[PDB]
Amino acid sequence: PISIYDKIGGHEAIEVVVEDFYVRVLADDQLSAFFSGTNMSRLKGKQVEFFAAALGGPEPYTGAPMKQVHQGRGITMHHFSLVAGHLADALTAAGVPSETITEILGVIAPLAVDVTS
Amino acid sequence: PISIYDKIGGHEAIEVVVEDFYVRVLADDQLSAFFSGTNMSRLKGKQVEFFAAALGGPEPYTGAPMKQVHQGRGITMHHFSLVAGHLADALTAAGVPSETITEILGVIAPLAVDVTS
Ligand code: HEM
Ligand code: HEM
Repeated sequence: PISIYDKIGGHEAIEVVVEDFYVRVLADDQLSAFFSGTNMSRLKGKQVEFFAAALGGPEPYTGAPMKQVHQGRGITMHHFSLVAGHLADALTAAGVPSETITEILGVIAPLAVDVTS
Repeated sequence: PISIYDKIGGHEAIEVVVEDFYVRVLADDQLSAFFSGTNMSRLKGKQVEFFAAALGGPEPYTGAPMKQVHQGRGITMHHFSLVAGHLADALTAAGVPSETITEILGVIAPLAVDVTS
């Protein structure tokens, strides 16, 4: 078929989504402190890689596995819900059709919690 | 098309998956304490409803929204990963083809964290 990545506009679309996503995440006073020690330019690059790779683009994901990145930080299920919500909101802002937003959340969310099955 | 629910065997298949899922969840010493105060027979019924409804079956979900059920329990992102993993494992045990397991996790996981977009 066509990849989800291609369907939404390829690399540029991923960049747009990720930038808007991080605005929403870092604006959230329940989340922002988690990123106090983070190399943010590197993180955003890695997130573009993760999204692009997961949605079927040619970009390699060169980052770490999700469990090993996220563990030991005190991130709650509530925090995950907030993040997932900000992602859905960024895809909406970007103009992604709603059924494709659902598809993307369905690809990304399980991967974010180390399910690949 | 056909619903995911129909594709996997309808109501009976949901019942099989849910029973095996709860064996895995309650066997997990990191999760089992969360259910100490729970009406378990009612919960399993509600989970069958949730899965069946979410996968396109005729069964109404009569339970509560995910945020309102799960909040204030100290459930972590790690706990969610464990649960999602047990779900994938139950679908594998049940013999669901792997691409359909991926589809199901993609439907269920975002709903579990109150994303509908
Ligand atoms: C859909 C959900 C999520 C996805 C896809 C995701 C993905 C990623 C990726 C790709 C990285 C970069 C990994 C690397 O550098 O190798 C990362 C880092 C990070 N994530 Fe997430 N993540 C998610 C949810 C969360 C949540 C809920 C939190 C809670 C605040 C969070 C906090 C972090 C932090 C703090 C880092 C950076 C660690 C550091 O370099 O200092 N993430 N995530
Ligand atoms: C895919 C992930 C999940 C789904 C789809 C899910 C779904 C549900 C549903 C449908 C109920 C019943 C709601 C009602 O009675 O109205 C429920 C209750 C519950 N869930 Fe989850 N859940 C998920 C993840 C988790 C996780 C990660 C925990 C951590 C232990 C958890 C703990 C509970 C508990 C303790 C209850 C019962 C509250 C009670 O009646 O005493 N769930 N969940």
